[PDB]
Amino acid sequence: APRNEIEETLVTIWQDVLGIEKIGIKDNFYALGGDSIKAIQVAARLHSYQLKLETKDLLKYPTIDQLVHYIKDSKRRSEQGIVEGEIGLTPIQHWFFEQQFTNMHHWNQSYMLYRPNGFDKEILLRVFNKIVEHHDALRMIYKHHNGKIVQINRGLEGTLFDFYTFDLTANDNEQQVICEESARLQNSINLEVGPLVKIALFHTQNGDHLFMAIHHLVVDGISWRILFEDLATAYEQAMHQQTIALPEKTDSFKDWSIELEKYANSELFLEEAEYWHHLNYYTDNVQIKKDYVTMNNKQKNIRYVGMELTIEETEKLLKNVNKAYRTEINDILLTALGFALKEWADIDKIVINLEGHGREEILEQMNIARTVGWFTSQYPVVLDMQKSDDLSYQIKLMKENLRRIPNKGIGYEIFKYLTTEYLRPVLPFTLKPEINFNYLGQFDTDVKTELFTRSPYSMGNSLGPDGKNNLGPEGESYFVLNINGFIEEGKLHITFSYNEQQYKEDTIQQLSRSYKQHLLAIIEHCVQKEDTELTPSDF
Repeated sequence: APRNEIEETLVTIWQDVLGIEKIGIKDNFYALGGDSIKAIQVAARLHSYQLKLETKDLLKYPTIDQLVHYIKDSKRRSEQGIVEGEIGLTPIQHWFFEQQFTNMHHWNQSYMLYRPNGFDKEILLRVFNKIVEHHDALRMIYKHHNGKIVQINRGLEGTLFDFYTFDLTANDNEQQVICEESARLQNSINLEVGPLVKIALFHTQNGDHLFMAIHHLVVDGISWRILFEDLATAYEQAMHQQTIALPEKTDSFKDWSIELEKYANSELFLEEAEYWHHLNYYTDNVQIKKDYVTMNNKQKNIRYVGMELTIEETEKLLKNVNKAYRTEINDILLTALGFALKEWADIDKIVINLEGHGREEILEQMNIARTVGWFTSQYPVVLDMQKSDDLSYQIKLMKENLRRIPNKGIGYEIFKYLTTEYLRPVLPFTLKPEINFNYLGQFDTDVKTELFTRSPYSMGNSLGPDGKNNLGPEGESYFVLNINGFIEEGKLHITFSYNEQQYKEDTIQQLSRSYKQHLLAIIEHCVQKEDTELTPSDF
């Protein structure tokens, strides 16, 4: 496509994705609050103009004036039709079934949106019809054959979502009723027959609240943003009596899984095994002390402590911190975690599980930037606290740590679950970190639209481990500390999820307060340091 046209297209897209009214072509993507997920959103939006962005290029060329040259014409179309057939499990799906959770049909994410002027339920039914047609993985079922799990993408058959309507206009205990009724949706998924999508519409005095629960096997944080965008688009089309029409599909979860399994056994990938040998040298097996001795920890006993930053502090973190060492947000949040764990438990070395969005550019001819599915990656990161005091050293060390492996560590569970046994490198696949870390990113641009906003009846973070009714209460917890971060209403929230039987709340409160203090110190340090890097350090 023409340069000047590509420039105008990028300006439009960046303004929409970053939520900024006017963006100039020399404005820096990350200074404007861009991040890894917003880069994927840009790629998704470009796909609809038949343009292609390699998201790694945004890091290298972070202004429109630079980046325009690296935007390419799409040289291929993804499946636009109804995807059907068996699909191989992807690594986090193998992880899921390996856990053999009690009542594993109850293991969901959820969200609730709010429209003061109400939703038209007949329109919503048409919209969700289109959504489950368009986003094929939502139609998945999971069967048993020869004792082995078989994942199948249904076509347009059976029921693809359940939809319930509740008139609460004469209730004055709306919050309680919403929790009770939505909990019954959350625990009613049947993985073998479907649907995996459960929707409730709550009519109240202050307007309508739209609750959605989706089994985690077919969704993730990026996917929810895609669904919110298409809900808003479809609803607006229908409410104005226009034909419902969504953006072109990117590559199917089916096609992705096929190519991923091939990648898992490719020589180019196997060659990366040496980058993982460092894990074999973590033998300290550091176990954190608990307040109480306990066994068989279940979700019903999980609680959390939360910290938050101010809007002003969060703006610094999102717009004026990464420029110091050319970091991404995980570099900063994990450097804080290291300091906090050292102060809190006198820990000098510990392994954590790091979650990521998993939408890495590992496959040439694939584009999953607008695909709904569970793409999350996870891998072990060893935090090493040596210096202290030399923040420059500790930040640069953590940056090096997270770049010691390719593609943000997506390869670890690919090796673990997909690579054929003979070819599999000898890594410590038995490693089970006690601490999980997941930063989910920014949502305000996704959830606060012209059509709807966040529901005041939402309790906590519904996309995290503490989301109310998300997880079967009798299911086993699998982390001692489950640390989740996200931006909501302009503020960073970090939550520390723990087992009530394992720790006193005060003990976790201590960790959380320490984490905030170290994070604020790191933010202030980085704000002071100017951007002077010439060339990168990424893997």
